[PDB]
Amino acid sequence: GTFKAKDLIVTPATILKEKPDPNNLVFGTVFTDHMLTVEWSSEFGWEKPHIKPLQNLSLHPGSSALHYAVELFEGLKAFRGVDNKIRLFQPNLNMDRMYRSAVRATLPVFDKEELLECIQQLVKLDQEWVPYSTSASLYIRPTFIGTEPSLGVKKPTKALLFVLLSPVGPYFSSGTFNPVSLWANPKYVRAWKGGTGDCKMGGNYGSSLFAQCEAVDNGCQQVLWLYGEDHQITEVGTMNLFLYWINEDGEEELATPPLDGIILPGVTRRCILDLAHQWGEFKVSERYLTMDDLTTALEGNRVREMFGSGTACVVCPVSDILYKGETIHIPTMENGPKLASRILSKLTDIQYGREERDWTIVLS
Amino acid sequence: VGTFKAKDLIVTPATILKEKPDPNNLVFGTVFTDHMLTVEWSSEFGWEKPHIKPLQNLSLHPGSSALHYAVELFEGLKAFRGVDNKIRLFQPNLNMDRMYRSAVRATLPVFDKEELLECIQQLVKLDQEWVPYSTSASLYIRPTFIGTEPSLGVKKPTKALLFVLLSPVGPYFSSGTFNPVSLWANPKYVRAWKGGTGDCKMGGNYGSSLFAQCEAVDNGCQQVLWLYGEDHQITEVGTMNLFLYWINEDGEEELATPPLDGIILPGVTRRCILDLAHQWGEFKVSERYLTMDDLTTALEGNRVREMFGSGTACVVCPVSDILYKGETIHIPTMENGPKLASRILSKLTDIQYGREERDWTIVLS
Ligand SMILES: COc1cc(C#N)c(Oc2ccccc2C)cc1-n1c(=O)cc(C(F)(F)F)[nH]c1=O
Ligand SMILES: COc1cc(C#N)c(Oc2ccccc2C)cc1-n1c(=O)cc(C(F)(F)F)[nH]c1=O
Ligand SMILES: *Cc1c(COP(=O)(O)O)cnc(C)c1O
Ligand SMILES: *Cc1c(COP(=O)(O)O)cnc(C)c1O
Ligand SMILES: [Mg+2]
Repeated sequence: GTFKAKDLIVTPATILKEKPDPNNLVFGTVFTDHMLTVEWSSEFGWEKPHIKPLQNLSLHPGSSALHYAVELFEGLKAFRGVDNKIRLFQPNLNMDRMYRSAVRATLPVFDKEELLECIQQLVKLDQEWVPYSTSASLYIRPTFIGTEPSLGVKKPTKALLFVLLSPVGPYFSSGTFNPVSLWANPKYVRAWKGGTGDCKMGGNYGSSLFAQCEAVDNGCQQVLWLYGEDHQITEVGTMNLFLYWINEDGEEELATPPLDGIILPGVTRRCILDLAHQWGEFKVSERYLTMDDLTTALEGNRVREMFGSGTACVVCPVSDILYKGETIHIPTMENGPKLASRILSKLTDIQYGREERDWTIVLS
Repeated sequence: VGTFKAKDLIVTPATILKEKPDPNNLVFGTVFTDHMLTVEWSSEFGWEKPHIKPLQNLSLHPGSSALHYAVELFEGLKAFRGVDNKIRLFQPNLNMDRMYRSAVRATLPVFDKEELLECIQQLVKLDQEWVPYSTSASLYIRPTFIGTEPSLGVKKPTKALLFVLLSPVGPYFSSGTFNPVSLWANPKYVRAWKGGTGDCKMGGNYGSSLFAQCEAVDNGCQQVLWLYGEDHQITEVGTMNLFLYWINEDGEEELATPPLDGIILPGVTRRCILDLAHQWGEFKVSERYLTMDDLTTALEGNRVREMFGSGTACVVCPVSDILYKGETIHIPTMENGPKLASRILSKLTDIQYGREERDWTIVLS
């Protein structure tokens, strides 16, 4: 079986909370009035979906989510356009990616069309939480947990699928660009060949916290995740990594690591490669990039810009990488940053409906 | 930093008691006792007083970091009702040690190991009639530690809960004897990597394994043989450590197990077996790399005697077969006694059930 949006039971909150200051926002700390919940059991399958007041979950302390990280999540955004139509951005890709993660977690499958419809009804009810700001958005957090009251390492026979909404302001409180410093220690690895690094499964992030703490203790805002003997640069924290440079053949190139199973195939990532290919003003390469490739390129003044991209931060310029004690300067902000800005402009124009696109859907 | 103290334990006993299960009919980790331990932590005030209270649901904010970013770890140790009807813990200080190290690596707050162990004893004491009346059953102790930070921010939690569940579990196998396991060996999946958390009981290590185990069962196998690297190193038999008893390449009688290089869980059983092996001094004992090629080369030379798993789950679990590159590879474990596997099971079980005294066991308070 599968749950249907048609069967939605709606319990509106009787008291509505004060909306947050659209600038004065700590990320994922403010929650809207309503949540979606759908119960699943092996015995009866999917219960009817519920839109109800944000509340605590009552979970058996043996729930597999708390013991064996039988859990996954998504992140997508709703944007209030210049025309004051609320839009989702490639939401079908987030549904697709969430379904694949469920199968790989052995959580029960669901109808992707129906979840997306339930998400729209939730956003619609809470639409005034979609900020009145051209640099803020509503974060949508679909979450899926095993609630199997059993310590047996097994496919769960009980689960909960729920969706939270959280209004998130501009990544940096100037709303322009505040370049990130990166901590690069090969001692830690986010993901590996034959792992789950290409899925948003909770286990990928729990092992990262110690590295992020270590980043903050050496001044940096994010981890540069290194992989393999040659120290490949994979991901800028929770974001895909782009390098804009003169390559080894002396060519202008936008370069990003390939989707080889250790990389999260970000929606932003694919969009930026599409844009880059469409413009055809420089070479676009899904290729391996090492710290040696980077420092060799830096000594030749061949590096122009480095930036992260994810739902978190559409474009996040990198200014510095801490590596083997020394601080390595990336001249991103000294070069405009021309490409980073052109990309942020185009994605933002699309997200906020300043131009039409296949990538956006107007809210039901 | 600080710690909760056992001296400050607030006890709320259940007014209504659940019926104990048949010791001969126990499904693993499915039955729970009457009481649980809970201790709240905040970065603002530190550790609250510890509570022993009726088993209940946890009330968690749906933004709790445990549910989103696997900010969670656990332990597993057993209480055994001995032949003398004294309840014993087995190496519980090693479980506390491993749980402290996991906490640090998860960025959860540290606690006093002595104090947790004392609180666990008070919980088991209260619920001691749940420790089964059976020489092949036990009480499973599940210390669990979760981030409850109501924030989607990927960060160190400023709110956490440490709780302990008790669950009476029967023998690993219905028969109560050796039922040799078939192993599914697919290099497509990797449990753990260098610079990962595979040497900790952090929840993230286990979630990725379920799909592999389902695939194991779908090809008739009972467990996954976890392979690592281009040489296909044999690391772990499911959630158990892996031992190989054989004539090595130098023609020496050897007990071999993968080294603690960061991808292996340092099991309490593993530690105990290496100590026993070293103490007996009857053969070479090597923490070394073992590949499928090392194994099949040794099999073609009739150099393999026994292969077995070890964990709290299954003290000793003989391996009969490995499915690898579409063929079924026979391990002559059961054709060789299994003499070593039996000697180990005898010793650990005699200790767990108080049939002999040792430094490894502690009598319940
Ligand atoms: C403003 O920061 C963020 C905004 C968003 C959004 N939307 C975000 O989305 C995610 C993407 C992947 C997995 C989980 C999440 C919550 C992450 C962050 N974020 C963190 O949560 C944590 C750090 C770190 F620096 F602490 F690592 N960095 C960060 O960008
Ligand atoms: C009775 O079975 C078990 C008993 C115990 C104990 N005590 C155990 O200990 C653990 C060790 C590491 C993480 C989690 C646990 C619960 C595992 C299993 N167990 C499973 O739960 C599942 C399979 C499976 F691979 F077959 F699925 N194997 C198994 O040993
Ligand atoms: C979420 C995430 C990204 C970005 O993917 P988007 O779909 O663009 O948000 C990148 N890397 C990791 C590790 C992530 O978790
Ligand atoms: C728990 C566990 C073991 C066994 O360790 P013990 O402390 O002896 O129970 C082995 N491998 C993994 C992956 C484990 O989680
Ligand atoms: Mg349909």
